[PDB]
Amino acid sequence: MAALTRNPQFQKLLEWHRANSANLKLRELFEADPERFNNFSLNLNTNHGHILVDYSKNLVSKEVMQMLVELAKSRGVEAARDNMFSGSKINYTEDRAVLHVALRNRSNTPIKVDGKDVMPEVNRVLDKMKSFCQRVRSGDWKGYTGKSITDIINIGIGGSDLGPLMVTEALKPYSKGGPRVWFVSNIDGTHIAKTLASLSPETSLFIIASKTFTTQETITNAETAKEWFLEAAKDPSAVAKHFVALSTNTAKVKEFGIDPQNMFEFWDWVGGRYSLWSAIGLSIALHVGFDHFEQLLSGAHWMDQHFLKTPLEKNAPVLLALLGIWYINCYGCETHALLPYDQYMHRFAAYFQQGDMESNGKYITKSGARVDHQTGPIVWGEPGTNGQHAFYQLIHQGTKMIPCDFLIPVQTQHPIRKGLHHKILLANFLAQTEALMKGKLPEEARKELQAAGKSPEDLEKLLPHKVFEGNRPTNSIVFTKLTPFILGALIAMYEHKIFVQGIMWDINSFDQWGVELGKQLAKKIEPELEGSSAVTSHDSSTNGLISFIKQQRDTKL
Amino acid sequence: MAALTRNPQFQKLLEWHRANSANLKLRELFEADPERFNNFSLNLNTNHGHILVDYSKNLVSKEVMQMLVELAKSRGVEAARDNMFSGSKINYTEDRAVLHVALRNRSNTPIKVDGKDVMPEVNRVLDKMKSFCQRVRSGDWKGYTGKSITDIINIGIGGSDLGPLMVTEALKPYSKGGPRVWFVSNIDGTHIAKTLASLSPETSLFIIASKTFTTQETITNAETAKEWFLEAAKDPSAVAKHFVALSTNTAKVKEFGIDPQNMFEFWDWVGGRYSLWSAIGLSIALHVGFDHFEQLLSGAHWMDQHFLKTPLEKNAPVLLALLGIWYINCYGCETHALLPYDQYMHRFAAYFQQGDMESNGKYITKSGARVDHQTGPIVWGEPGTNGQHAFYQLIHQGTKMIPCDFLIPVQTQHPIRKGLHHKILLANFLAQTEALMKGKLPEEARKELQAAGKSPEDLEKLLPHKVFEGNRPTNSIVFTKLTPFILGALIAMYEHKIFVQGIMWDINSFDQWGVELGKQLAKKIEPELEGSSAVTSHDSSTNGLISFIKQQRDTKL
Repeated sequence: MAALTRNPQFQKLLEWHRANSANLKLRELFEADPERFNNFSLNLNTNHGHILVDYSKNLVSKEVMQMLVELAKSRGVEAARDNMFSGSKINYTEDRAVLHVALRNRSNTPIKVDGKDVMPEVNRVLDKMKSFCQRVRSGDWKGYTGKSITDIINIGIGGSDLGPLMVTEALKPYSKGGPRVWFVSNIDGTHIAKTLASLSPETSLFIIASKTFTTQETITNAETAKEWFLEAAKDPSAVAKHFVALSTNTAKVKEFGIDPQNMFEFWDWVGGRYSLWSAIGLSIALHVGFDHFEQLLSGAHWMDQHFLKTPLEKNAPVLLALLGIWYINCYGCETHALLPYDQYMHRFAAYFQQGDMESNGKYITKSGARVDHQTGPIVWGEPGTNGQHAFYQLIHQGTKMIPCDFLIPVQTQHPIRKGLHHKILLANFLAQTEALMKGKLPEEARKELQAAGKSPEDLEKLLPHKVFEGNRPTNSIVFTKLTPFILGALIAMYEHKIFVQGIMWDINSFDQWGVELGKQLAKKIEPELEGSSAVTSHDSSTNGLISFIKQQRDTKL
Repeated sequence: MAALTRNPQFQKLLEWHRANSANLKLRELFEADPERFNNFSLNLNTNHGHILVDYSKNLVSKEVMQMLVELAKSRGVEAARDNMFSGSKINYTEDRAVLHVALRNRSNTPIKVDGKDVMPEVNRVLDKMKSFCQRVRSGDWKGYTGKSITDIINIGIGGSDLGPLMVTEALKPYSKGGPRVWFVSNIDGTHIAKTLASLSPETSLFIIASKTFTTQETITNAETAKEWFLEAAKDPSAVAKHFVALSTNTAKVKEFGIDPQNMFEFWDWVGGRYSLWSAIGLSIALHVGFDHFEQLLSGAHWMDQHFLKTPLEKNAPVLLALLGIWYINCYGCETHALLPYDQYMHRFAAYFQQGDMESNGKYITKSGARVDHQTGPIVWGEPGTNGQHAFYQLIHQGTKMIPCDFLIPVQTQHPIRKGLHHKILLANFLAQTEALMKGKLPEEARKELQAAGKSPEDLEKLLPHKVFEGNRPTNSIVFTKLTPFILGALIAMYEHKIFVQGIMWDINSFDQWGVELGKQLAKKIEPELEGSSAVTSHDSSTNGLISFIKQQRDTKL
């Protein structure tokens, strides 16, 4: 077996679930205990707003929470946490520290890797970013014809894209005075082509985000942008006015035509999917200003400290992690839905798809043994209220158990019509989790059918269709306002949830060996596509698809 | 028990699965049988391009496919289909026909509901759409100050939003010469606020899309739009130049105050999530032109005829549906990922979240029996290569089985850099499904680490992390080009897949009773948010969240 399944607190939890989970009914839990919301929620005061983490609509009793906390302890969560924060090389397959918490370490307390405090270099790069932001935002940085920059284009993939994109979308109201921001990530030529079509070479600045500066898709996109730019500028020396790098590869950066003074460094202890807090966040700082970027870091820092200092039983990311374990490893739920009731947060779920699924979509434990239990869930979702009219039908009346996190700011950035829209949004947010829990009893549905004038025959036929079984668990995460600080705290909360789950599963949340095979095979196929000759070097499906491609690419439609 | 589980062919399939499925190994299936691609793929010639549905990388043999086809026949798929197409009232809980196929019935063969041909009215509304599109696109239609329309704003949610949004995004290259299109859907005030901030009341035309014309989100948004408009125009007669309606509810439309000549009608047998083919597609037609809209309809019509006339064993939507059943009901896979390798198709998976999940997220059968088996899956995904660099780690090395459909056009709309970007995109599309199928054996990974110069200790430490178990099934769907015609055929293909699965589960794919309870509960909460008084009328969580909202809404941040 594996570490988790060999653990006796886990065996006890599993045994308790088998014997008792059928007895757990949300309706009954709330009816028996009017202190339930009080005892199963955390109202966090950050001094820059409150975050209420309401986990009371979960299929848990006091005893279940006690068992889960005991399990987190006996799986080494407290020790693993301290190891991360101290700079121990907890990314064990790559022998690397994991120090995204250093990037936002506002206290400046020394954090050592290999005996050397990392904070001077973190703060050096931050200072460089702040200086660059001043130059671009003020209009002092001029393009090749002497004009101020109006547009910033981040070119990057995965971690170099999703973070900056989600945060700039989420924090759009804080971007007054800032340049427009664009994100190019897909190798699909459509992405760069449609971005470039709406831009001027004179006033656009490109941020090429790649640690190694050899990332195929990113560098291809970058070179395409350079080609486009040089067609207009006709001067290789002008590239340095319009292209900067988030990288450590001085030589490749120089070769591209970028001034190495405009290379913004980060370190191997910064994972791609934990990188928005580093130089990778340069586009965020340009868009909303460095002051707001620091507020984002400070919120994350607040949450880092909460995670570090708080006893497990009242520790927000730990509790969220434990609930997930309960549903994944005891109930066997394959997915987790993230449902922010906020249009600005429309890319939040997509971001945590990488954050969660690339971290914890793993099957080998620290010992090298295969897991014999589930690990990370499939993460998905869309913002409310749109989801209600898309897929909540399945959540309410399907055959799947789907843990959902509902998120919403109390205060809206756009209180139009005296707050009418936000009142409706809030009411739907509250109503949906209430409905998921309560359902609708046959006696309730029967009376509704009778009042609608349904015949006894039609009533009988329709009745079961109108019943909602309920007992569907949710978390409600409510916060004062979606500010840079509060957004930073929320992202950090989920990063730490992911960390806790990985430790409990005995997996490495911080590597990504599963990307290798697809990369290797793609490199083999690339040269085979060119020309008319038949490709026979793969399985018949791959061969057959390539044949179709070669046959269909010259057809005029 | 339910119809499916009582079915003898289903119990036979399940028993075969129990006894034999562990012996299905894709790598070995392909080595043993050079004809595998040929026997497990459909190359469809539409005369307007080809669609290759390659299902060879599935965990199936000839025997499995034979049993699945036999099950489909046993479940009455052909009769159910014919009933749909002839206008039988197969939406049995609402006593309605289901005739999205009539909307695109290019042949104009009569289809009767209650003994009356529906086609004259379908075609009457199509002619009205054609005329309106010509007037707006030509610049002949003038706003209240006498200026041509530059922007179209679709206000609608769910079925009234996702279809037109996904199609206009997918068909963006075909929109040259058309007005800019905007979609407002969320009740969240952000959505309409940031849309209106970018518009002029003089040159904006709003399209209020609502089957019922009573949906709170849509009518609220519409009323906000009208107030904004009237603040500028100061003339109620001007509304008729700037607002049109897409609805089935004439009375409610006139009640809102729209010119009855500005109402584009559809019918109760048009489901919201099947409605882009109706008047609901007006924003599509305005954006890309009525000719391209007709091509979209014609593509769907082609696929309707394929579905209607083709033997089950060669019938694309039926085969896709059957593979789905195999994974859902035999393997127990909760999800289905849709992965189009096309940035224009970035909303394709979202569309089918509604389409699939709202249709088949059901638990009561035609007989009134509660299902005792799984129904519709959770549908999710992102376009390649975006999704690739986000979450494929979990698909390759997680603990979940995830059937994936990979989709790509052979011909790109933007063949930049002499096709370099599309070559890379295609190679990744191909490599990923090859990788998922083949994996990488311990001995293969050992040889790679051997060659990298890893020491015995370093090799042994890393080895298990580098192993890919493979045997992960995929569909590859490749088509000549994403034209309006081909897109129409692809959407209809999945609509019919959803239909077939529903018939097989004995559920009603065409109702959505699961939305009612959330709506009722939201109406109750709305007025309780007003004022500073404590709410005690709900469970303690709802009460507590409301207390939080009231406490937090006045805090300055």
